[PDB]
Amino acid sequence: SSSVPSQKTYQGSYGFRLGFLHSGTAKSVTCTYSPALNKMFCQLAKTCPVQLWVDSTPPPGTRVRAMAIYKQSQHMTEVVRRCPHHERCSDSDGLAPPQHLIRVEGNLRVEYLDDRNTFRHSVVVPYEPPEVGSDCTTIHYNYMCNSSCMGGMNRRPILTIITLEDSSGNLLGRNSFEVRVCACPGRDRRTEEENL
Amino acid sequence: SVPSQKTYQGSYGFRLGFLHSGTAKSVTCTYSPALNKMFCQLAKTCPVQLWVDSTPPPGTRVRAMAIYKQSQHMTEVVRRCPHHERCSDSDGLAPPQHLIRVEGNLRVEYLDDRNTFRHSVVVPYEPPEVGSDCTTIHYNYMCNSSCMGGMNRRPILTIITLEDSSGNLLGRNSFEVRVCACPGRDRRTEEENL
Amino acid sequence: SSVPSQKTYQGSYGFRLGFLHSGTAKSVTCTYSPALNKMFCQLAKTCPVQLWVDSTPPPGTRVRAMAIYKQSQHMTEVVRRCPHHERCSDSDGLAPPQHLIRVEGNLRVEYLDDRNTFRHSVVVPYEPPEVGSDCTTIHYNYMCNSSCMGGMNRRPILTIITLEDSSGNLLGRNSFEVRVCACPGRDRRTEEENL
DNA sequence: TTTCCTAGACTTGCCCAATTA
DNA sequence: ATAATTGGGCAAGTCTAGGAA
Ligand SMILES: [Zn+2]
Ligand SMILES: [Zn+2]
Ligand SMILES: [Zn+2]
Repeated sequence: SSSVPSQKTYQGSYGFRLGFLHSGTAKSVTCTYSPALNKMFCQLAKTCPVQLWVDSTPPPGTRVRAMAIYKQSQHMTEVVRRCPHHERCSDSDGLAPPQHLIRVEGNLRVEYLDDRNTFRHSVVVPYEPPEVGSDCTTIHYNYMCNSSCMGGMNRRPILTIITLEDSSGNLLGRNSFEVRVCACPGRDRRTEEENL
Repeated sequence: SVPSQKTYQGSYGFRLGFLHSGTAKSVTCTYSPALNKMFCQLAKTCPVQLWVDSTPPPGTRVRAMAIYKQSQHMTEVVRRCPHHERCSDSDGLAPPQHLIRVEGNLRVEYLDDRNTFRHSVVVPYEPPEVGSDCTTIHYNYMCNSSCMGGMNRRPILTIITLEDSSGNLLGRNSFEVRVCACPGRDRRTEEENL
Repeated sequence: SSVPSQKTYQGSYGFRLGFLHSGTAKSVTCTYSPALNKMFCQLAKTCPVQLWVDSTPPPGTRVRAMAIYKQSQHMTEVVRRCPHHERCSDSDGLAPPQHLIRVEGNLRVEYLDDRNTFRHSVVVPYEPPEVGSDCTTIHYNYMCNSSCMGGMNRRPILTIITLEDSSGNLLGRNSFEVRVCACPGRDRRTEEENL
């Protein structure tokens, strides 16, 4: 079938695992993750921290890349991108390309790719060790379009694929989580878990 | 211009074969002998077998192209719907406007005819391997038949064309195709129909 | 031409017109009525016309189409698109915006405008029927609804299809009525019923 | 001549639940 | 448990006949 980006979990030689903040579902939450759903709920354009767990430090030049792909097989060949309303928004942080759904916050070494071959979008940052006195590395992502954006994701489930790659682009590890960009993350999360 | 769906089992005796898929609900690809219709899912493998009576010369290429089955619509270049085209992906070769792609063939070529704008994918004709009887081409349909803005629910014909390095028609075949979710349930049904 | 003749003349080549076969469905964009010898269709869509012949007209031959009002009282007036529709429909670099009738799918179209009669025509080159075909097909588009106030204004038109030579001398001639509308099928179904 | 309707019955993707191995 | 595959069924969305202003 038409090839699509790989999404299988691979801890790699460095024991790469992804972590998240345990925020709860109170009404004030801006980003909340559900361990039972392996799903992150976040508000549009707000901070979404993502934790990198490693058992041994990766080599130097190590990069961390994120990519969104549709969860359903029937839509996997579709490149996740912002709806037209959104790409057209003046919400540029000056670094990200207007069509990318995923941005990286507060990292001037941030890099964006428009795959020449797959048309696929992604964001990379250099991998940093955990801030001394720290257990893991944190990355602040932002999702720039809502799940309900007709014309975009349109209510379809998206996965965020986090890849650990050497300076040459080789795969060192991969992990993933589903995401839902919506106005009320606490409410939505509670509910979807309410269903189980 | 415009292209024919006129069989030309030619001087080589060109014929197409299809696998025996089964009718589960949502089978990936399935062909209906009675209907002469392929029923597949978007982006899924659509195997099409090439059978000749005699090996064609070298330079021979295979071309695929779609057309609306219906009279009026035959003039409308068949292409991907706006949405899918906009959010298209690719494989380093396939252009975003093409509906039909060829899977696993690093020698594939994609054409948008300058004078018809008509789109097509052509691969070289490869004689079957020693001990084989036919040659398979795997195709993928990039939009469902019901893609509003595209297929808009209208029937298409895939027309395979054997041709020489020159572009001369050496042979011709066709099949209708229905890209849908659930090719299984839909072939049964459209059979039940008779 | 003040008002070109619309008389049928198969002439030396056995020139005939052919038409597709669809019923009165709403979903039927274009539809020909043999009884009414009228063709209904809807704005901007495909109008397939079958060019039958008994004798193969020589290379260079041409097929010109022209609309004329049907009523005598309207005959001398040129059929043109309304001013509205005229300020947009110009897509397909060959078709001038005023022309009501266009042909699609032919690199060689040639639009006319009698400099002395102001009538608008779409010319094409005669072409033999497809290898295993018994007729050549032309794809016509009617650029305005017969409704266009300011355009056809509810007035019936006739399309005269002529076979002519490189010089433009007439060879054969047919014609038929056209009704550009809103969901054509019914109109025929009905047009055929008062009958 | 268009424009509304009123539904009903399909068309058709995709949910969910059972079920495989 | 655990993923993949499947079949049941559904409901958003389509076009219908059809009468009406
Ligand atoms: Zn959006
Ligand atoms: Zn599509
Ligand atoms: Zn008009």
